[PDB]
Amino acid sequence: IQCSQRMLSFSDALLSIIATVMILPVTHTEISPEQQFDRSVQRLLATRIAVYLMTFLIVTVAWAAHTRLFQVVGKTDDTLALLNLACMMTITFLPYTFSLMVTFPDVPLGIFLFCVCVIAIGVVQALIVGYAFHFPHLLSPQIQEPLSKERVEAFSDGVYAIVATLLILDICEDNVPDPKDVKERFSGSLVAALSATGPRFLAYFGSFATVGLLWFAHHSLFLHVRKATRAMGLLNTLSLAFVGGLPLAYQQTSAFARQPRDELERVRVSCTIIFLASIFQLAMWTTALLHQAETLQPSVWFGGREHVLMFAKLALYPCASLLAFASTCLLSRFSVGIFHLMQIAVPCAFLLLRLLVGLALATLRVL
Amino acid sequence: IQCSQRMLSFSDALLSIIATVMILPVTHTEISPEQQFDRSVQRLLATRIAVYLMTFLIVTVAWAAHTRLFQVVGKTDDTLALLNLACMMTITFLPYTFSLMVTFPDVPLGIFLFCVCVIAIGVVQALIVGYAFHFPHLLSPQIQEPLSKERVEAFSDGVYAIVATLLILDICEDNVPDPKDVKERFSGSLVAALSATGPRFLAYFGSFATVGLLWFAHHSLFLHVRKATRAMGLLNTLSLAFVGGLPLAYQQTSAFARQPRDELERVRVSCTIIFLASIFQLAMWTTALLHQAETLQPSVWFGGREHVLMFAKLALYPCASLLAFASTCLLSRFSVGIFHLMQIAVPCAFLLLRLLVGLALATLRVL
Ligand SMILES: [K+]
Ligand SMILES: [K+]
Ligand SMILES: [K+]
Ligand SMILES: [K+]
Ligand SMILES: [K+]
Ligand SMILES: [K+]
Ligand SMILES: [K+]
Ligand SMILES: [K+]
Repeated sequence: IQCSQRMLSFSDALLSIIATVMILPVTHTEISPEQQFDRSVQRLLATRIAVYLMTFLIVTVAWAAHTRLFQVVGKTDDTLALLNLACMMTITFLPYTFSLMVTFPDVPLGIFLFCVCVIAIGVVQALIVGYAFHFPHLLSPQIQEPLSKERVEAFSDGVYAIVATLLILDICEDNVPDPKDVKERFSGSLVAALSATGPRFLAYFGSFATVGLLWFAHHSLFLHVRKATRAMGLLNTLSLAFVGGLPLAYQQTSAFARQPRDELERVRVSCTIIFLASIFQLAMWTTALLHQAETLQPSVWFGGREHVLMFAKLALYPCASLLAFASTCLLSRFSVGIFHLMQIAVPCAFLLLRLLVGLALATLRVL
Repeated sequence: IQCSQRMLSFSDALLSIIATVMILPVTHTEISPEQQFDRSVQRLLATRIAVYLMTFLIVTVAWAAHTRLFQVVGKTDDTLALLNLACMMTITFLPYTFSLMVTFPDVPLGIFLFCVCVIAIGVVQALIVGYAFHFPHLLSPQIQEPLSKERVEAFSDGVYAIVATLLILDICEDNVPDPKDVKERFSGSLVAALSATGPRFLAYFGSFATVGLLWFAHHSLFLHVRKATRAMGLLNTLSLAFVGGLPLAYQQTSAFARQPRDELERVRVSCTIIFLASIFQLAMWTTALLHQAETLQPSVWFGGREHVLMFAKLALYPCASLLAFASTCLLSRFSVGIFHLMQIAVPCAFLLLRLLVGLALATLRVL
């Protein structure tokens, strides 16, 4: 009989990979230069987005069920590890089957495959439960609503890492100049061929910075969380789902724009995605504040030392996104520059957040 | 001031993603149907393999340094988390710069970029050290050879998950039938279009099973490890590097073969990769046995309860690979069938390993 922590961490990593499988088609969608094709291209992209959102949810539900199952099976053994591997393997087919079901609505085989995968997941989990109850010493002591904060943190960390490294993975695969290309299409200059790839690196820069800072806020919040809840888990799931869309937004804000309005609308979309990703972290914090006695450490309670700093940390990005979005409507001519200035400023504000909070508190105290 | 466990887990996940970036070009290499191109294609593939092996090592070294740095910085704070994010960002560019250096040997800019990335990593880590020494309370208590088993386990888990899900990621991106294709090239049968994708799913099946069982052996070993060492870390790095090549081997053993000798040689390669991945886990165990008093729990000491079972668990796959490799030379006509029978048997042996070990021990006792 063994401790289950490493096995559950491995399962969380696998589930995080599977939950994000359908983002690659979205980011690998090519921004066509011909605007006349837009109507078609958009129709594809939106669909690819919708599927991504559904899959991430469905897998999340499975993950949640897993998190509950092994709250009832505390200690693991060899048989349970092998069975959990089987369960992970079954879960890995959910995205493909759902994608096939949506791609072939009128073919009854797609729904059959998806339902059979769901049934197989259920069967393996029931086998795990039966095995653990046949050997009672593998059950949790209380067996012989809250979600395990451990699993939430691990799953979120995996999702954040994948989303932060998506664009660098794509660059490392696709954008190493061909030695022959550097000759004819760049007159032998590796400098020029690399410079012709600047926009993609700027996109990776922006995406990694934003995802890392959102992870930083999430990490700061869950460092103070005594107990996670189902509502908090749902809000975290929504936040991660919208975090997945940040690399796309940053790709679109570095591409070439024939018309300024395209730049403006891409900025709008980017700010909207950032706001959606961050407002649900803030909602997580606010919902936890409803039951701070049970969910939060005293430090972040109302009147605590770290309450205001935590609120500022979790409300920074939403406020910045809202300000940029409002500028796009009221200060259009400067909106793109404001967006870039925000991309530079927000990391600096996170760096100097404590001093800024103290300064604001003192200023309001004297005022 | 904060506990550093979640930040280090996040860093391990990022580093595991970066260490495996250069495997995607290897697995995305297309098995050409024209044998006359082989000489060229092989030359590419081997090169893509070599780079993958170098990058995985270089990143590993960085990871190792990281693991040491935060053995000296025990507790973290906001500034250190942001600095660690900067360090991760710097590390993410090592694969691209090394690939560019190897792709353009005669251009001095590639070596310059790679060296500058290394220098930037060093600079950020020195900044972390200086900050932690300016605030002594962030240092480890012993500051105010062994590698952290925590980091080794997390890094290995991430690598294993990525390698296990590579092929399903590729399938989910590429191999959902086009609705138009199902019409003309398959006469409207979704069943037939899915069946024409069977080999890839068999490859994923095989790869996931093998990677999961290797992870199972690694997990069983490190459940009994009191202290990890530098030599053990090097052997684990080698094992993970050769684990990365299993999806390729399983792709090659499901592709079409005009000549039986191609099948035989692909089987040889697959068995060799499995043997290389597993023999280093066994070497890890054997090296730990040199200092069991310091590195291992009593259960797995010589004469302990779990010594023989652990040895069998870590020597199963190497023995099976060796047997299949020998069959390919002595029982060529049956070698492919023996390979498939082994792919079925090894999971069953892991499932019934305890009973088989007991049976063998009793049989030798009576004999
Ligand atoms: K973890
Ligand atoms: K992960
Ligand atoms: K990926
Ligand atoms: K971990
Ligand atoms: K991982
Ligand atoms: K991962
Ligand atoms: K990954
Ligand atoms: K990947």
